[PDB]
Amino acid sequence: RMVDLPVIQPRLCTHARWPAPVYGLLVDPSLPSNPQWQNGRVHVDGTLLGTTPISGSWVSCFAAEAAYEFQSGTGEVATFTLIEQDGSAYVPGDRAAPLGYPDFSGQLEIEVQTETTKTGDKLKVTTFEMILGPTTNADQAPYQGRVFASVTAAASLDLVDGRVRAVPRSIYGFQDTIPEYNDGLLVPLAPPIGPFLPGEVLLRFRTYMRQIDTADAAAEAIDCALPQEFVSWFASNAFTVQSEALLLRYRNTLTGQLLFECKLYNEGYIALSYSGSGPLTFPTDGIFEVVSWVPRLYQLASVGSLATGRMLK
Amino acid sequence: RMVDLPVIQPRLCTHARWPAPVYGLLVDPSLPSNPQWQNGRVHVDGTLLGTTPISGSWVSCFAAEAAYEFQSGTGEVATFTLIEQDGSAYVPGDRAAPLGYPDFSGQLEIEVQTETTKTGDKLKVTTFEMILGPTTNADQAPYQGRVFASVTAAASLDLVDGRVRAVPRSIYGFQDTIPEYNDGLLVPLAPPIGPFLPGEVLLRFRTYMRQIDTADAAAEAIDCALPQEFVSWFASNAFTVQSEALLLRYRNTLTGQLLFECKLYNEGYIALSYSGSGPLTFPTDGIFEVVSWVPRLYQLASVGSLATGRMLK
Repeated sequence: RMVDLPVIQPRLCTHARWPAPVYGLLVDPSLPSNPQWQNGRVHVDGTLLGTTPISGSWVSCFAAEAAYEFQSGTGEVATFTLIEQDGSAYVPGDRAAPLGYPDFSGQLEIEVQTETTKTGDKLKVTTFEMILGPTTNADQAPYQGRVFASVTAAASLDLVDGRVRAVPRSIYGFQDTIPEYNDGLLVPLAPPIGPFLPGEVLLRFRTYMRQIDTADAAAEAIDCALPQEFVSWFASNAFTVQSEALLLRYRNTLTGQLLFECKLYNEGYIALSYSGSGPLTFPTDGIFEVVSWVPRLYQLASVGSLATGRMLK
Repeated sequence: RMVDLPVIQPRLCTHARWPAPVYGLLVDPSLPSNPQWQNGRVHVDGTLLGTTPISGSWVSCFAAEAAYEFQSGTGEVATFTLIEQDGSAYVPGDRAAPLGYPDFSGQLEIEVQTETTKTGDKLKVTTFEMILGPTTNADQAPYQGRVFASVTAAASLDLVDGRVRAVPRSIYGFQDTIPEYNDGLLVPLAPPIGPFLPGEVLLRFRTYMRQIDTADAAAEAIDCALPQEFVSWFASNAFTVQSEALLLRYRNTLTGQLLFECKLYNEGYIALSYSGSGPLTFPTDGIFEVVSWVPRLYQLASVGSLATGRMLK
């Protein structure tokens, strides 16, 4: 009955927007304050939102029926008629795209393999580049169930159409804004994350995406509101909620050190009160403990940076 | 207080021994009856065993300090001084290897990348082949914190040593038997899964590994006792256990169809009573519901194959 959280340290968790471990925990007041993330969204009562999948293996991946053609001057273009990643049919509904579909922009490198159905399936694999944002003359509609990718080739390849799974390999020109899911038209979206009280900022669970530069790769940060184990926890528990938010403490249980207090709003995002202007990061080896229900206007103890140096100027 | 299970369908779950979705649910009496799996092992009270990680992203992956040398006639050989995947130090302890380390044999293709610490890390990536089983003149000790892999090259590469993460790409000559973790010596192991009553067989959650043939890839089956969300569920809940096993029903909640009853033993493995001799598979869209505590000798309702054809002969 009283909501509790799993006693799982952030560095031991699965990321909810890019399929990798959580590596970081931080607030940053210079990032967008009210992100519109479609994955990693659940309410404390267990209501899933946007495209949020249960399984972390589904994050930022897709499945499709793939039909391949050569297109003079581009190389091979695949048309992907999306299905849900469990193989069931995708029908445009009350969310923006198939479960776990990428909810950010840029150019995604995907690895596309024949679906695995039973032992001895012959498997093919092709890397493609797919543009996620609104581009630009057409034509990308994940909400309607259809997307396109290509790989550069001087000539054509052997490629026989079929059911495939696509996993993300790297990102190029990443922008953390939602893609054009519906080709101009309104589409069903989880709402921006918020509101926060004055001085309150979003707690971020962070991991890194391999970001390429043709060559040049480098890590690029991506954040999410809850790691995937907390997503799955709240979806499975379907707790009864009693007031606007939960007061939580983040604590190192080996030392007993209380690191900070934070507010988990019922709508599935955590706030801290911090007035600094730069990124502040926290150790990833504590756990969150539920303290009590609190009103929306409950005022948290502030945190600040542990570096105290200042210049007279 | 009374143990419950998350109402999550098998086809929506994360696999606990190979990092991919669960695709299949089945029993098979012709497979080894008492597998020694080191990952996907937890007791209903929440006791984790073997190398079982919390996060599904950790499954069958590793992290290391990598020191690279060319070795005339082989190509580049990396020596990997294992760390835990959260970056903390690996110390030989009361389990067979770092958390999530592969617990099967054959030749594993791994993709090895510079660790991602912050935005702008320069990233390198190399594919290697690593032999998992006891080979053969030396020398592989994941328990002691040291393993080796290589990639074939005519000449040498640019490779500067550092902290890396390795993910599994494909498997060659897969054998579902544990590797030599300690170079001949006894090593800490979760025990074989069992015992079962006469006529009782292990319920398997299945997914597929890309299995290569130099070329020729094909799907190869790998099974685990519980999917990873059930692992994480029991580790987080730490329920109080009351008797030897739990009676469960597997049910389609959309239709109400009861598909079968099964026994979840307290030691974290599920049994069904089936006397057939071939693989029997089940639909993956039901859920498990706890029914009551039962003794070890509780006799389950049998299942059988839905194909009834037989020849006089």
